[PDB]
Amino acid sequence: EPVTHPTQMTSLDNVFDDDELRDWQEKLARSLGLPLDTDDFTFTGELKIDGLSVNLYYLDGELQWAATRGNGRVGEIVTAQVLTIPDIPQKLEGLKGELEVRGEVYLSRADFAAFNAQAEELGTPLLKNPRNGAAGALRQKDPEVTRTRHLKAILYAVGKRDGVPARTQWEVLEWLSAQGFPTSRSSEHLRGIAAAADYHARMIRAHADFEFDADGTVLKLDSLSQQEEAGFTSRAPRWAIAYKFPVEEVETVLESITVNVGRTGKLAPLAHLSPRLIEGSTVSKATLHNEDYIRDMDLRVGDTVLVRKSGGVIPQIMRVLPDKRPADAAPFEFPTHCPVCGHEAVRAEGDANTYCPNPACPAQSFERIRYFVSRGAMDVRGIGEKLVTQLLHEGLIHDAAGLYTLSAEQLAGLERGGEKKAGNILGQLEASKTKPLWRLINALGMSHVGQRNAQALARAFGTLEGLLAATPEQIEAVPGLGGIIAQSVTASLADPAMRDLIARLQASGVAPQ
Ligand SMILES: [Mn+2]
Ligand SMILES: [Mn+2]
Ligand SMILES: [Zn+2]
Ligand SMILES: [Zn+2]
Ligand SMILES: [Zn+2]
Ligand SMILES: [Zn+2]
Repeated sequence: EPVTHPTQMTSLDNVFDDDELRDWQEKLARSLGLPLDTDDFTFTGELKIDGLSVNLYYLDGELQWAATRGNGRVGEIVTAQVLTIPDIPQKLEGLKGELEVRGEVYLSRADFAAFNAQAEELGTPLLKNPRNGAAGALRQKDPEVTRTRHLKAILYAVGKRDGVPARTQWEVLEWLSAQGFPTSRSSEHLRGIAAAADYHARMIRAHADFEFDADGTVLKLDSLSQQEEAGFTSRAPRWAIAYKFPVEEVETVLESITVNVGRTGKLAPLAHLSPRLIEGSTVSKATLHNEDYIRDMDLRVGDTVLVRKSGGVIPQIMRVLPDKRPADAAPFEFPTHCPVCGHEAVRAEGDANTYCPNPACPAQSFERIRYFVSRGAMDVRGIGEKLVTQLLHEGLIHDAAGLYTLSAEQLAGLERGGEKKAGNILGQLEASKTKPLWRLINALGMSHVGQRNAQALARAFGTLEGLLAATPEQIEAVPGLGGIIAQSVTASLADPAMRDLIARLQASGVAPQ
């Protein structure tokens, strides 16, 4: 829900090298009517954080709402999600008047890379940059989603300051941290344009050694009496500026392209390059995403390419270099079959991921077995992650049907000598055989086929034989599953390992309800 900011959140100008910072001081000293050759200016140096700017509003000391920047005048109320952020106060004593604290909600570099890595082997959408990741965490209807993402935030300015005794920006930061606000660890009280450029350089050589992406520094004029005088240009003020860090893009050569199979089945590619040093670490493997990403980038195997790290962490590629291409470099013939199991590998009409059929693929085996067992499937309490891993280390089960073919002595003759718990585990098996039919298709673990899609698939036919014996046209005509879900369903049943798993399942005695 939109809300109008009390004071408008203006943007900032950008300086990239030293000469542009000198023109910045020249513009500032001129806007105040001072001799151009002056270095008496006291500054304040924060960091430009790769996140989302957020504004707070405290009336009579008590918190009212938390909103995003939006367009600089009207933001979006994220009152509940910002309160999932830890050290966020809601009541300041001895304070009366409109308080407007400004800040920035960022996301940890490790929490950021672990998300895209989760999205890489799964096929679910991926985070572009730390700003979209912070916005993707804030803009969530359920605040528990934001709480489960470790959303961390920093506040580094104040606008409407009714009842704030701070008279300089350095005392603003002191007053913020004194009231219990989460402030920036690195913020220096600078004097002179030379000390500001030195500070910016020291943050450059500390860019990689942070827990959060900082894409530059922020230089503010110390005296508030001078801030409320220099004024604004049009979109940015004349008393504060952002000094961006230099770009970090290293040129290297692409060597080999490999493919890994995700636990779900995502056929995720991977690029291997000549090991080059970026900032500090030596990057040699780059994320390659999906097939259409390669085809759009025209990444013929053997090309020389540019590469960086997304937010300073995730190594993603940039583009190709046609001037340095070999004439014999052929376009990468994308694999049509699974590399680790051999079975066919086909993708849907619109889905960019490629996926893999059923369980013979060792990358899916463990995930398919434990998904077959959970509450969302066949309800087999007793069989846990520590037990399934042993059944694969010893090699007693192949797919989910191998569980029903086990004996009481095979499960009792294991670790800790559990006889009665093997009886409880066995009882859940035959009790699962007479469970409803919709719980079976979901337990197979096909792509896109969730708990809701498996129920609509069950209402489509009703009988198990009607699903195996049904043309692709009559199964694409089901309501709920168009031409992307139903197309992924047909590829599963057309696979022999799925037909073998289902046949062994009915051979053990599965007659759904
Ligand atoms: Mn950076
Ligand atoms: Mn960045
Ligand atoms: Zn320059
Ligand atoms: Zn975390
Ligand atoms: Zn096979
Ligand atoms: Zn496979």
